[PDB]
Formats: sequence, C-alpha cells, structure tokens
Amino acid sequence: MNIHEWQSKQLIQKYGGRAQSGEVAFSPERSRDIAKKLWNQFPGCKFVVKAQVLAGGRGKGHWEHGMQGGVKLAKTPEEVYEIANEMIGHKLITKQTGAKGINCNKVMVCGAVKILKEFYLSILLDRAMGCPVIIATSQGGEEVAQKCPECLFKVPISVKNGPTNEQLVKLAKDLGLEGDLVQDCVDNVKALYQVFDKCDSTMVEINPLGVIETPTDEKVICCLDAKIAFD
Amino acid sequence: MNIHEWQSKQLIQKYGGRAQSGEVAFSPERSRDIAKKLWNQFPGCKFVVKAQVLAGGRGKGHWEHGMQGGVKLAKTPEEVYEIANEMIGHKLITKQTGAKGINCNKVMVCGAVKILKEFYLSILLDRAMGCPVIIATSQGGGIEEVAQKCPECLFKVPISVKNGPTNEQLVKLAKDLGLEGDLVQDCVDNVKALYQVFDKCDSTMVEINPLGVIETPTDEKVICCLDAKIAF
Ligand SMILES: Nc1ncnc2c1ncn2[C@@H]1O[C@H](COP(=O)(O)OP(=O)(O)O)[C@@H](O)[C@H]1O
Ligand SMILES: Nc1ncnc2c1ncn2[C@@H]1O[C@H](COP(=O)(O)OP(=O)(O)O)[C@@H](O)[C@H]1O
Ligand SMILES: [Cl-]
Ligand SMILES: [Mg+2]
Ligand SMILES: [Mg+2]
Ligand SMILES: [Mg+2]
Repeated sequence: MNIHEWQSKQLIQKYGGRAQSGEVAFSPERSRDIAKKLWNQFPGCKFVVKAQVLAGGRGKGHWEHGMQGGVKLAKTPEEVYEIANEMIGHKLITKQTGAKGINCNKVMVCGAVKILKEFYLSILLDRAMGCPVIIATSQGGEEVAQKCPECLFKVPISVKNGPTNEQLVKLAKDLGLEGDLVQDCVDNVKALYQVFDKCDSTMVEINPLGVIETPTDEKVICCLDAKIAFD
Repeated sequence: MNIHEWQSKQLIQKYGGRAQSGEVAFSPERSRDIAKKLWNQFPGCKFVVKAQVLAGGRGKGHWEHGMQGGVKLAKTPEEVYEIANEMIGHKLITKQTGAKGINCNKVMVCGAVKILKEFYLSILLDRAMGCPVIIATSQGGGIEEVAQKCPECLFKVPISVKNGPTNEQLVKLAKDLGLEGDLVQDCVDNVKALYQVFDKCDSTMVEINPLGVIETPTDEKVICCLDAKIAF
C-alpha cells in the first residue's frame, strides 16, 4: 500500500524535510483558484499540474481521451483549469498501469521552479544485508545500476541507532554537493529516515530529489516527488 | 481618503493588472501560518513583511519600541512571526507621521522577489488641462525632487477621457522608460488596467511607487506593482 505524492510530501515536511507539497484540488475550478491566489505572492509564475494517482510514470503517460502526460506545465490559472479538467474524472495510462489505466479524481497544483540537479534517493529494508539502506545516485536513467554500478551509492544504516552525520556528509559529497547544500542535504536525509523509521514504512522513494532555486535564486534541496509504502 | 496597500493592489488585479497583493494577516500567528504554507509552493523562499498603515515612508521608519523599518525582509516563518509581533498592535514612525507615529493592526506577508528596475507612475486629475495625465519616470530619486532636478526625466502623457490611453501613447512611454521585448506590451497592458482603476473607481490619484520589473521564480521578467496608493 502507498500514499499519494502530496500526502507523502506533507509527511516529509512534518519531519523537517523540504518538499513541494503544493495544494491538492478535486476540481478544475479549485485548481484555477489555487493558481490564481498564488499569483498574489509570485506574480507571473508558471504552474505544474500533477495527477495524484497511485502509479508511476505519470509524466510519460497519456489520458484515455488523448491528452499526453500526467505532469503538465501551465502558464496561467486558466491553463491550469484546462489541464486539470482533462485529468480529474478521467483515466490515466502509464507504464506501471498497462492498458487498464487508473482513475483520477484529484490533482496537485504547484508553482514551477528552476531545477538545477535531479537525484534519486530511496530508503528500504534490505533483506540481503539485514538492515535499512539509503540508495542514491546523480544519474537520470535499476537501469543505472546495471550500466553504471559506480553511480549507485548504498549506505547501510545502524538498525539500532540510525544514520550518522559522517555517513550523510559523505553521501552528500558523493552526489556532488558542496557549500551550504551539504548540510542542507544532510538535514533532509535525516528527516526522510525519520519518516521511514517512525512511520514503519516499507519504502521512502524520492524520485527526483532535486537542487532547486528559490524565487531569489538561492539553491536548496527539495523533494519534487515522493512515494511512501506501508503494510 | 486613501486605502491600504493590499486593498489597492487587489483592485488593480481585478482590472487585469499584475500586483503583489501578498496576503493580509491580522495577527502574528496568522502571519507565520501564511509564510509556512507558502513554503509548500516555493520551498526555501524568503518573505517580506509590510506594515499596513495609512502613511508613507515605511521602509525608513522605525517603531516606538526600537525595531527599524515598516517593510522588513524575513528568512523563515518564525522570523515573520517575530517581525509581525512588533508591528501588529504597535506604533510606526516615519517622515510623514512625525513623532506621534501611526498605529498598525495588520501586515501584508509577501514572498521576496528579485527586483531589476523600479519605476514611478501616477495617474492624476489635471485641472489646468481638464483631463487625466500619466506621469512616470525611471529615476530612483521624492517624485517632486526628480521633477525639479531633472524635469526631462519625467514623462507627461495627457489622456483622452473618451478613448483612454492609446496604444501609441503607451508603447512610447514604455520605451521612454527603457523597456524592450515582451516588457513593452506587458507594460502597456498594465498601464491600461491602472487607468481603468482610475477611471471606473473615480479616483483622484493612482500612484505606483515603485512600478517594478521583477523576475518570476523561473526568471521570466514581468511588470509588477510593488506598491500602490489610491486616493478619493
Ligand atoms: N514544481 C516543478 N516545477 C518544474 N518541474 C517539476 C516540478 N515538479 C516536478 N517537475 C519535473 O517533472 C518531472 C515529472 O514529475 P514526477 O513527480 O517525477 O512524476 P513521475 O515520476 O510520475 O513522472 C520531474 O522529474 C521533474 O523533472
Ligand atoms: N516582494 C518584495 N520583495 C523584495 N523587495 C520588495 C518587495 N516589495 C517591496 N520591496 C521593496 O521594498 C521597498 C519598500 O516598500 P514599499 O511598498 O515601497 O513601501 P513604502 O514606499 O511606503 O516605504 C520597495 O521600494 C521595494 O524596493
Ligand atoms: Cl525546511
Ligand atoms: Mg517521479
Ligand atoms: Mg512605495
Ligand atoms: Mg532569478
């Protein structure tokens, strides 16, 4: 069992992580009002409408009625309305869903941000090693694991005491981070592990964990997607 | 009579203008909640807390208890709380207020944006001409100050009360201020809206100080009202 993206990000934020949970909408009218109100804070910003379905590959999926993509960029609130109007109440078809598709009754409206880097990061219970493990890589490709095992970084975690600052500071630099982003990444991975541990999750997968710019061009770590499984 | 900044900006937005109306808060704890929720949309963004008082010179004013400035930048929601806690329910002192100061019971919480240029633009009822006029300049200097030290810097545009501003009048004023590319048409559309506010609301003055060119979170350049004053 999994929980939706926006709920997963809210749980991450609750434990100190930085994640763009946006705001959930159950109608295109509401999605429009969300984008419209956001223009009070950052006028002229663009928007991203993300179908909230329990399935992966939304960006490269397509809707039964023709529209392409479960993650679509929008320039205005009215564009947000049109896009949301094609998602809410319709069936999306991705790789993970096959031809049966998956129904959608809600989307996530968020602001478009400038993305500098995209990382992968997951936390799971590794039976072979008998402990939790943090997997991460800087590649954009399981594909990257077979064509480049050097690209994957696996960090075994003390089943009792959890991660250490040394483990995380190294994982941050192993991914190419320096300056203030090192501690920022450390703090975020700490929060993600607390989610995994304290919520008895079977997997916490951030695909992508990104380096983004703030409206004033400050570089920060932020979860741009999130999947958390249970039971 | 004038109306507060955020009310003026909401009116501009209603008529098609772009203005950072932010969101008003009537308590410090609400100001924090607004900033915190904004981190759901643009995580890591900074914030600006702007005292909502019927007086000018907030940026260089000071509060009866020590804090400096009616428009202060904040890095986190908790900083927004601390700042708002000193503004809401306290007295601000600026040039226009003297030593008696003015009371503040609400603030505007906005996201911090990158400002590239700041213009002045006003629309006032000219009695010698018997029609409205648009005054604007790109200089950073008081407005009457720049007028006396450089009257060539100021651009005056009489407006036909029957046809409103013309596309020709506005395209020139935009380029006279140094705008090119998409900002020209953008500025035209915004000044049109500003006149509709002035005309349809029977205003005595619509003053945008500053009318700015800002970056969006994705670095697109757009015209935006960063302040607003509307009299009656
Ligand atoms: N707020 C955003 N602004 C801009 N691009 C975004 C934003 N959020 C996500 N993206 C981009 O959209 C892509 C697809 O979104 P994602 O949440 O990964 O869905 P999925 O993995 O199902 O395709 C991401 O890999 C990222 O590059
Ligand atoms: N969202 C913002 N982000 C960054 N700077 C801002 C923002 N809004 C306003 N400012 C800056 O703060 C200054 C003071 O604010 P303003 O609204 O002009 O108040 P006042 O002119 O009454 O002192 C503006 O001239 C502008 O340079
Ligand atoms: Cl945070
Ligand atoms: Mg993803
Ligand atoms: Mg001003
Ligand atoms: Mg920028």
